[PDB]
Amino acid sequence: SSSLKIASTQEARQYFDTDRVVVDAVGSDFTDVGAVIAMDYETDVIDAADATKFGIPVFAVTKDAQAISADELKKIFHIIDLEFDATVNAREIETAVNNYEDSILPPFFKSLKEYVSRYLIQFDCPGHQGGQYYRKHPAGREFYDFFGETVFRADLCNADVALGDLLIHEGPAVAAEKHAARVYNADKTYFVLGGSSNANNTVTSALVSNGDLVLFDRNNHKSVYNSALAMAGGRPVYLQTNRNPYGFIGGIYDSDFDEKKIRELAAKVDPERAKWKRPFRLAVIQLGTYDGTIYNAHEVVKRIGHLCDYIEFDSAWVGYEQFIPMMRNSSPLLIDDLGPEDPGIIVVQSVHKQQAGFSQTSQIHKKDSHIKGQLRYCDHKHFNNSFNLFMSTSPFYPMYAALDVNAAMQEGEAGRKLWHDLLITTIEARKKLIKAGSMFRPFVPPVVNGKKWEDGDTEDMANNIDYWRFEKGAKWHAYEGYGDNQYYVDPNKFMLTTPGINPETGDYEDFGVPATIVANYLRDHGIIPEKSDLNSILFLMTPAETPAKMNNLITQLLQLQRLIEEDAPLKQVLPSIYAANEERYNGYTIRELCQELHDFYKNNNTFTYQKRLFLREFFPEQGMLPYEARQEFIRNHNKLVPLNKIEGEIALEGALPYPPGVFCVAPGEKWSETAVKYFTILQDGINNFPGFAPEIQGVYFKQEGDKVVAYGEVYDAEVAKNDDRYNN
Amino acid sequence: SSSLKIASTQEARQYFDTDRVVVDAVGSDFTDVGAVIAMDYETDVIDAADATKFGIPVFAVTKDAQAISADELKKIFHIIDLEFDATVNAREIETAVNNYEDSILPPFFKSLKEYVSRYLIQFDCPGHQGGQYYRKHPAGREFYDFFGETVFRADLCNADVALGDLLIHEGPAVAAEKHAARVYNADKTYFVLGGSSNANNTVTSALVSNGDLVLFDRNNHKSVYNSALAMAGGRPVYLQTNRNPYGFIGGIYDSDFDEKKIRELAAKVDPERAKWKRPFRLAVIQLGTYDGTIYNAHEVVKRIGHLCDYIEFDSAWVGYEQFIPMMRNSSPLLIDDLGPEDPGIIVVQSVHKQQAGFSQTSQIHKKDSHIKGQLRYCDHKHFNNSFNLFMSTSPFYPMYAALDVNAAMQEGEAGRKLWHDLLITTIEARKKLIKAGSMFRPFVPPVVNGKKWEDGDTEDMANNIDYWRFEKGAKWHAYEGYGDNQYYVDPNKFMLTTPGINPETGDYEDFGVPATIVANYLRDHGIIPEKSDLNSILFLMTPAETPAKMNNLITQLLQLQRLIEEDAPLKQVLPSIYAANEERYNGYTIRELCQELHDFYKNNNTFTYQKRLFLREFFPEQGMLPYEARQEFIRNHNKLVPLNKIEGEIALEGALPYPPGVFCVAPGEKWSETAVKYFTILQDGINNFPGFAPEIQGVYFKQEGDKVVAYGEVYDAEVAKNDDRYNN
Ligand SMILES: Nc1nc2c(ncn2[C@@H]2O[C@H](COP(=O)(O)OP(=O)(O)OP(=O)(O)O)[C@@H](O)[C@H]2O)c(=O)[nH]1
Ligand SMILES: Nc1nc2c(ncn2[C@@H]2O[C@H](COP(=O)(O)OP(=O)(O)OP(=O)(O)O)[C@@H](O)[C@H]2O)c(=O)[nH]1
Repeated sequence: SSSLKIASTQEARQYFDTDRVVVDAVGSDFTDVGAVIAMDYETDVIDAADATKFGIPVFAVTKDAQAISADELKKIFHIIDLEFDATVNAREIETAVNNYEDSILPPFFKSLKEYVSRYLIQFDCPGHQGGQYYRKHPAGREFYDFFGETVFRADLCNADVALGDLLIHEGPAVAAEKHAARVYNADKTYFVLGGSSNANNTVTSALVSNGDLVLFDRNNHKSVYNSALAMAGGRPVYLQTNRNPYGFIGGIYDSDFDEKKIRELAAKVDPERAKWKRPFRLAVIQLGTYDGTIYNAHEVVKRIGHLCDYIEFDSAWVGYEQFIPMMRNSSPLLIDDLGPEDPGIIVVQSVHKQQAGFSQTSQIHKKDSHIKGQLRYCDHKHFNNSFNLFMSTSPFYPMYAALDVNAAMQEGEAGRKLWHDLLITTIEARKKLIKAGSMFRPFVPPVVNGKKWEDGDTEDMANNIDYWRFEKGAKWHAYEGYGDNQYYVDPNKFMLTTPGINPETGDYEDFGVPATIVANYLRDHGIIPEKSDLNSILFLMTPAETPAKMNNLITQLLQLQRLIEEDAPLKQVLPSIYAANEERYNGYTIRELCQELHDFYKNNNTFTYQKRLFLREFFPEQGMLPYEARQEFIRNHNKLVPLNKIEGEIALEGALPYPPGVFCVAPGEKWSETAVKYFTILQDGINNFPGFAPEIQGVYFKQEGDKVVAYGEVYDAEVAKNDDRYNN
Repeated sequence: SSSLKIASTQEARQYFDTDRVVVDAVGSDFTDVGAVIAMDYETDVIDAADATKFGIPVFAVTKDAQAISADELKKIFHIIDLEFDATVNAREIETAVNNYEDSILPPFFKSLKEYVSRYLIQFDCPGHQGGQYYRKHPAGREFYDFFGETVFRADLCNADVALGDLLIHEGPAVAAEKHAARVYNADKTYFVLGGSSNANNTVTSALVSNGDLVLFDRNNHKSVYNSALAMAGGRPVYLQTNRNPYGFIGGIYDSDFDEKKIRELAAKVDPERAKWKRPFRLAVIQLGTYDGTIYNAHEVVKRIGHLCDYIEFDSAWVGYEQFIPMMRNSSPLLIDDLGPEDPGIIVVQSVHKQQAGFSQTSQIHKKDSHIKGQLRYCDHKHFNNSFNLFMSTSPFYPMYAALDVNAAMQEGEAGRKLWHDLLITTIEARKKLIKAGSMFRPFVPPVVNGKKWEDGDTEDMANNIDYWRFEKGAKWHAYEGYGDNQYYVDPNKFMLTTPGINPETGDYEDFGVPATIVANYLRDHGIIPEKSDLNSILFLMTPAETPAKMNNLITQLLQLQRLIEEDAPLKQVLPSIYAANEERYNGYTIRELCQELHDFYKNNNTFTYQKRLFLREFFPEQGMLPYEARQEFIRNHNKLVPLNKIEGEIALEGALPYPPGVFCVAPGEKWSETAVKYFTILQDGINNFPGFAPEIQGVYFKQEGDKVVAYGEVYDAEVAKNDDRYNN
């Protein structure tokens, strides 16, 4: 039933009785402890349990209670005096352990744990019924034994009515969501089991009507392009975004947050902007970019908020900013001053990315009670209708429990401490790399308050925003369109730069170490990074990291550093990519490959085109709306055209290149020269360098000769007129 | 207490306060500097301190820190901003100087420096007690004043417990050895104060049992013949070595590194080779020969390693190859792929020879953790037992400190730069001699990559192995048994050839300048060479050389060159050898002596016999094992026989001639015809040419008539049977 242990110190052992559960000593993390029982003088053990801020009941056995220190009494929960030693002490300690476990276990997981504890004969869905189908076949038996009995036993459905209703929100299911809603300072919370992709489908399909204007962030994820525009029929008013010589996904231009530019831009419909106090139904802004650019949510609401009915913050790459005091301005759920003239705030966040949750788990935080009595408001009936279009009728319970448990894990002083201790570890790890003069320098300011970054106090830096800010016009970040106190460096994204770029002069250096070499090296040495662009590599930071894990990373980056400065053979450095492509990289050394791979991108001015794709001057021309483009795609009014003949052709699918991992030509838009240039460079790179090829979606490769040519689905007006189905 | 100075530039002088220590200007080597304090714009002074890679803290006083260059910030350690000028700046600078001195001073020397700083009344060992006995007598007072107070004050013992234990390895003593062990990439490091001779006694007496097979390199030093065979009782399986027409100590034959030849050769014991996977307990190979032949340690382990439990690399003539990137393949401590089927690696190196250390200082690097759980492994208890047989109970502390300091001096980018800068100096000095068409040509390849040696870029040549390699079958080196990528030219051995030999045709030229004339000339002009063979002279290169010292050498070799090509009197050229042997060299001129001394060796075919002594076809016959031979020597079962009657007689002592400086007839072996020929030539040379006589050990000279005849201790079977002590 219960698994919580009692941690007691040696002298305190023979003073209590709950030898019902495993008692242990103190030198523990206190994560499996129910109640700590020490002596009044064993101050350091009482201080250690208290320091974790978990809230574990501390029992102090004393000789003189009237003599105990006042500061220690705040840490002690109950006093076991010696001025009776009985079975009543055994009750208090057991009741403390029970009241504690009732506290740390969230609403839905607590019920799932109890339900599974019963011996219930399942004749309902899922058909495997407690995994008993799997253990009847050898392939399934291997599947059962790999995962364990529990994941199959916890896989239940609506017919197990004791657990509530996960669709029309009833029972322990809604209790879990109402708990998360308190933890995140929101009106209502919706648990989505189809990732932020389907949560993005929920938000927009609930608010956007065919023809409504959407204030679109050009950095928006494919799901926001597909749902808000292609599916729903919304019409975008794109806001240009920043990009530096590293191709980093920066925020929206400061000059774009101007009402006069926005209304001018909104000439998609002349009257919907001309007088309408609020020309936009929805405004989707990506709060946290992949490359570490987190906005000032307070300043965004203040500047574009009175023009939008609703504002959606795709916060899938963040979420932790609510629990880190330093980053409060970045949290849209902590905005106090909301009244009826303000917009409704929706916050979509992928719990699995940088929070605690299984893959595909996400949630929506609705904060719009301040606009409750107006026509623009979207009530629970309206929102849940959309939720149910995307939510399955048979959701996976263990995934629902993960979201429930995450909300508990972020709650109070125990969750905030975990993010705080991580900052200490991350700040100390960056200092290690800076002080050790590594060629892989962390993307942070070089000088803060007249002193060097690494010369600041780690504790201050964990709670001082000056150390993590993108100062207007500062050379290091090189983003040309940032204002004062508008963007911040996301501290949880261990972003390292690699040689080859000089943000100072805004151009390439003679020698460069492409990030893909670093990526493949670490992958061969067991370390799996998140991604690597052309001159940067990323590692995601959550409380799962320990100083040991970071040191094991910093070590392997110092090994590769010396193998490069001394010029080692490619068979030695990268043996996986060699023992696959031998006759192509024969006799090569790392520097030989490094100079080769660097010059290709250098001679092609790859970062100049990477920047232009997100600049209004170079946005493709809209030859059709995204909705109209998808309809033509459904109707098969298309042709596969190669890239050399594609410029000017209307793209029916979004061209997605990595980097930046965002649409460069949205469906309906016609292929710009800039789009064709950038795609041709990466196409040639796939051919020229097998093994260090960038990921690319929206385009289709066809092997033609010795090279692999790129194609794309484009509109065919000939098939449109020669189709009697939708009128000749 | 502290002796480190602060180097500051003029403009920066009135901005700080540590007028506690001597402040100086920048135009310094930075070897006595604690902290460099310049201005942000004084880029060339900031760049100069950084270039030495010592790691000195650079303080940059600035007007605008936000404006400083990014590339310069990597060099600057701390920023002293002007946007307070106080006593806090004086703290940071003092703490930097202290943290720096704590860094560059190694573990044992740091403690010795502190201990000596105290006023301690010594009543223990050594009896001179701080040299106070010496200053009580006139002879000792002259000794005290010649060396100084410190060398006597630092001479302490075990009773000064604060310094640790140098025998059972405790305190700062083991800290020093654990530091060296990290610097040399080894498991454990043993500091030997009895030279590599006693370190060679340590290694073999710890591993070799009476009767064990030792894979013996015929080039091995006398200490390896004496300890492994004569003392321990190991039985050799000799590997033939290469010798060219210059009598240069080359490496082992390529064809000898064959398992089928080795097992066939190992028929010392038929079953110990027949099936034994590992027939050898120890294998001693001389990694770096005196004449500049350094092996490929990686290829040696790959070819004979699975046949030996352990392999010892007598690296006394090298060691610097670990710190010179170009020579990585020559370092047995940098081998990565070691598992349980590989042998244990021991590396003995004389720190005094070509590293930084006093005479008699050496160390052993043990790298055998990869074979830890097997019967063949020799743990710290076993090894330290041997260490203590040879290590004294009263070691000299200053010598221990020298080894400690050497490890610090080879550590990081500061030590590697010193060896790198030396290569530049040595490459440039060789080019001077080649381009100036000297008769003393440096032993290097004449043509590398289609261009002449001297026509290559000095920087490339310092990090390109092609310029320093013995190509298979190339005429210049004339070694007949080398394979591909097996041997390299040791760049730190300034080896010059003298006229008289033609490696092309493999024979003598008409005219020759014997190396001993060059040796005695330079010695009279103050320049002390290392050695001189018959047609070659050597100078040892360590970071102690400056381009000035080399130019002073090249000059004196150009002076002797013209005195030879114009034929100058012998009283003019060599006045030291003349004013001792006047009536013998009366009226002689250098060319008269040169032709005479050359023809003697030419008509005797001296290089043909020098080659044969290290060829298996001409190895002496083993008439007794080395151990048995020494026992007979102890028992006085011997007779002094002259060389004319010695052929066939069992040598009880090793015949050591210079050249090559290696045993030609090991104890137990019977005098070969080749041995008698070569020794007779050198014997006649002592008589014929007084003043240019080669050094010779293992043989005893007796003045008989007008000539000095050579004798040798040989076995007397008559004394053996007429001795009732060890049975009649
Ligand atoms: N998903 C979700 N459902 C909730 C939550 N809180 C309450 N509910 C469900 O919402 C129902 C109430 O919704 P409605 O009947 O529309 O009442 P309402 O909350 O006033 O609706 P609004 O007009 O949007 O304020 C409850 O009966 C619950 O089943 C929450 O945090 N999350
Ligand atoms: N000379 C020397 N002694 C060392 C070094 N490192 C540790 N020691 C000494 O070796 C002792 C430990 O040796 P053992 O007790 O045999 O433990 P061990 O190191 O596991 O021995 P192995 O079985 O050889 O691994 C330490 O207590 C030190 O005194 C080193 O680098 N050099």
